[PDB]
Amino acid sequence: KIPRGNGPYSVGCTDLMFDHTNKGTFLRLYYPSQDNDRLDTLWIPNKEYFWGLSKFLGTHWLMGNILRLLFGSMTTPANWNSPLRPGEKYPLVVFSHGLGAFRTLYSAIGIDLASHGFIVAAVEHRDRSASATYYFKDQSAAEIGDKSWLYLRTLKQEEETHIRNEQVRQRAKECSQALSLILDIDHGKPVKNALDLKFDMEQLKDSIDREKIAVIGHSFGGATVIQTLSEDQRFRCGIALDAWMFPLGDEVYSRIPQPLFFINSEYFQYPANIIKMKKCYSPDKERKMITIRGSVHQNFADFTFATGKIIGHMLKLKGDIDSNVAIDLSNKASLAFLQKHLGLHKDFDQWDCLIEGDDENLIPGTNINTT
Ligand SMILES: CN1C(=O)NC(=O)C1(C)C
Ligand SMILES: [Cl-]
Repeated sequence: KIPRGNGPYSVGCTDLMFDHTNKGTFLRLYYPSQDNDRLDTLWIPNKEYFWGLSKFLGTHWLMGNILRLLFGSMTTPANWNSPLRPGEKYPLVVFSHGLGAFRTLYSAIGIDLASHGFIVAAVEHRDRSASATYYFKDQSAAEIGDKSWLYLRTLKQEEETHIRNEQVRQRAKECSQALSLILDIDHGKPVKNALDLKFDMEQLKDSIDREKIAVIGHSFGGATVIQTLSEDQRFRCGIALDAWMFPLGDEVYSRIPQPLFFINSEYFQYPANIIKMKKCYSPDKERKMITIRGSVHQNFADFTFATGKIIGHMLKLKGDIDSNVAIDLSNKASLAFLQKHLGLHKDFDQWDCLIEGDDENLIPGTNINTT
């Protein structure tokens, strides 16, 4: 089981695609809901995502069919298409997924934020970094629901530098476009969802706290955080969850005026990557870094909850730390940071000490020596 949110609000979930093209926005929205009797949200909603996971693993296509049998009926605790909780302006997080992931795989984070009164737009990237994604060739294809699938691109060593940088830049543009879409829906613009779903987007009119915007993301998504901040000053702060820094161009490092929080796993990080994080540091800039003891790269993603403790540890989905323990630390330290740099009037400052890594399961800064 993916955990329920720790906050006071019930959580809804829906999907939005606008426009219907490979250049439009695709996101999964998590939001405070008025109702708690809706069916739970299906975690991985299409067979092609399992085919794509199979390619990311470097296994045969039919392993996809096996992952689908294991995981294809699994839900996540958000009320599917529930009405939005009325009568409150909510801050907004745009969330960026890792390499091989897609929009639905960070629901433990998305639900937890939504239960505390955030609207969360988990983007699906069309840069071929997702295991799989889809869109429609034209208006006719959208109407009849004829999906076109786009699968993970494998790179040669020669393509690594250049293409990862092309992708992080597309990802940042995708974060900015998703923000503009939600802000336009907030400011009442009629948008016909390319997905025929029983959630009226009109509910979202006047529901966004328009200056209370943050960008969060994991791994490739954590580089997307940094690129997005350097390019779009509508985002007021960012949180990079175990950022993979390789995609960034040399130019971005000196160009991030916004507060930025690095939340790291113990076992992922390495000197080349830490040195790049430290290049984001300047005396005028607000920077924080914590490391979760006993944690692995995948502790930030939902697959840390999808298997048993022992198989989990073998597959590197789980660390020595308990997964609910680890994600609670990451989500609570995130909430305190967002409260600080978005100027929220909530009780999230109860977790201020976690930003400083002052907890038995936290390391202040990094365990990585860079000498
Ligand atoms: C770059 N990556 C990412 O974004 N997620 C992952 O698991 C790896 C490390 C492949
Ligand atoms: Cl790891």
